[PDB]
Amino acid sequence: DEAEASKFVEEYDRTSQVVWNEYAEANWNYNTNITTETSKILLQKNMQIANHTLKYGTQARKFDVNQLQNTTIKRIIKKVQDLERAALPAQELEEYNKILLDMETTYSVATVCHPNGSCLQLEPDLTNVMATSRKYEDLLWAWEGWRDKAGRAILQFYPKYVELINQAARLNGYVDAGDSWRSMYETPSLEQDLERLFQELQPLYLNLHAYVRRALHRHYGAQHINLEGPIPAHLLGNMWAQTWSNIYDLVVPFPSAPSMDTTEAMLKQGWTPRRMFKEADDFFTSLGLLPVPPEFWNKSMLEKPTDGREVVCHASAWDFYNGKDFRIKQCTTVNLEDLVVAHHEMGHIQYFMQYKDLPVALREGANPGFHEAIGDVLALSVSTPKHLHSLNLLSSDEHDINFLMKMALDKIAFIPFSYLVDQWRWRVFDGSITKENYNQEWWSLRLKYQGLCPPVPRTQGDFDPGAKFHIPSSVPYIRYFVSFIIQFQFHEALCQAAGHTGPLHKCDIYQSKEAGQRLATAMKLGFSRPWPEAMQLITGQPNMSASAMLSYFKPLLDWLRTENELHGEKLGWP
Ligand SMILES: C[C@H](N[C@@H](CCc1ccccc1)C(=O)O)C(=O)N1CCC[C@H]1C(=O)O
Ligand SMILES: [Cl-]
Ligand SMILES: [Cl-]
Ligand SMILES: [Zn+2]
Repeated sequence: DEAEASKFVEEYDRTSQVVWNEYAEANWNYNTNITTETSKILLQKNMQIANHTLKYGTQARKFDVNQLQNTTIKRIIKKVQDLERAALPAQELEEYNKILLDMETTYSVATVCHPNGSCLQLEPDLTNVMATSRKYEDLLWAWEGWRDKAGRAILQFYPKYVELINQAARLNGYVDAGDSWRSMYETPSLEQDLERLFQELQPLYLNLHAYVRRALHRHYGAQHINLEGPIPAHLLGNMWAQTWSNIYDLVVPFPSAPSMDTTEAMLKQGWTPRRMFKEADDFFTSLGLLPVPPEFWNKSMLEKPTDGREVVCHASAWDFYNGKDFRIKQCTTVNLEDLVVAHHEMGHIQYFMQYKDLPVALREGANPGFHEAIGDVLALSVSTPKHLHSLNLLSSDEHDINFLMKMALDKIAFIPFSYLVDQWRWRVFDGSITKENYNQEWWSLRLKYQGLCPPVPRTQGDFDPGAKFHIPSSVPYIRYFVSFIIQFQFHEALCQAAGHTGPLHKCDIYQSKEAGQRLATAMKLGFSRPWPEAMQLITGQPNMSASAMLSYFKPLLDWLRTENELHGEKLGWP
């Protein structure tokens, strides 16, 4: 029957390309122009792609994968047997698709208004307030307001969403949706592996947390900061306190060594969103990697539209499954934070182009984390003082500690948050957390892992998780935790291949062909082989390891311990 198998995969591939390309079209139109019309069309297309999935998935299940000889065919067919949402009865499928659409629309058009009439959208208004305001009450207004308008509005849809996504998972052979999502890593030991990694980063996070807590105590006052407790969630310069880069000014280790206004420098010399992506595109090509197609610059939405249409601003990279059309949709703002995001997204695009010739079923990253790490790796080099100086955006061991601190505020602060999100969802999916306890358990984890507390007590009806994009958008989050760990492993390996010597944090792989080759060879595998092989190709070993990230920040860890020790900090919280 081996003959029927290769034939099946061939038909699945050519037909999937057509249907998936049409779907991406409708999805893009909705995402870049939210209207009743584009919404209705997208929902119609959902039913069409579902019909295709059910047709080929039903056939795939007729094959006994065990008796299949060719490992590539065996792998593709096993994957096609998973119908995902298409496994749901037609009635539940349309209800599920509408719920997803409603949650996405609700989140993307939510606004927080003042008594007068001035209403602010998340991007860039509220994001700017959280990043620049140093007034406790103004930060509270934005923090609470976003949750009141976005979070609370998602609550009416979540319980049903959970019921339906779990039903689909069970109909595909999994115990629940969390089980289904975790399966993407093909790693039985996943939960234990990630827990060990999280634990290895505790010394660093706890020391950074204590140091930043002391700084906030200095700025906002003893009456608002408990030196032995959690930090109010609205003072970290970010709506979700997932990255603390924006309060660098309040915590700079050596204020005597001033650093240029990077964001002001970009604006000062006319940097634009297009320039930002052009620079990222240049970094990739410098490594010998692929440049984005001409079509990319013509079809991407790199700026928030001003023609009246409403859009999903949250940045994302798109593969239209025809090996030629790739696009990015981002409401880009001119600043260093979004420059890094630009590289992040361009990393996804590079992966798309690298595996474009593989069967559609295998056009995915070695694991989701790999897809998320590519752009971040290059951004690590872009963020170095020397590289920023080469871009004319910047002009001592102290400058070194300041830099590591800036890097830690983003990378280290994000570790517990990235770990937390799916620890919460997996327990919602497995029934451990009911709708009565959604919010309470979210905050229990926010405290346990991040050491944060809500500035305003939560009340019945609040659903703070809904105020975070990936929740109503139903996008898994553990990939970001994996990404932050492995991106440093990649940085370390690529730097070693590039001939770098000395402190790892001083490495800049710009123009390194050796580094480019390692990334390309790995990306070309797509999802054709277990991820340890792609890991081996890049790093020379097959496991995930926190050693690289710890090595990168070693100088900061030493500095933080000394600093916290002399101030008598009590690490942690009750
Ligand atoms: C800006 C970026 N966007 C997402 C998009 C996710 C997504 C998947 C499927 C459909 C729409 C959006 C991405 O990974 O590119 C993002 O959300 N990131 C990057 C790092 C951490 C995470 C965050 O900001 O929470
Ligand atoms: Cl929150
Ligand atoms: Cl994931
Ligand atoms: Zn990403």
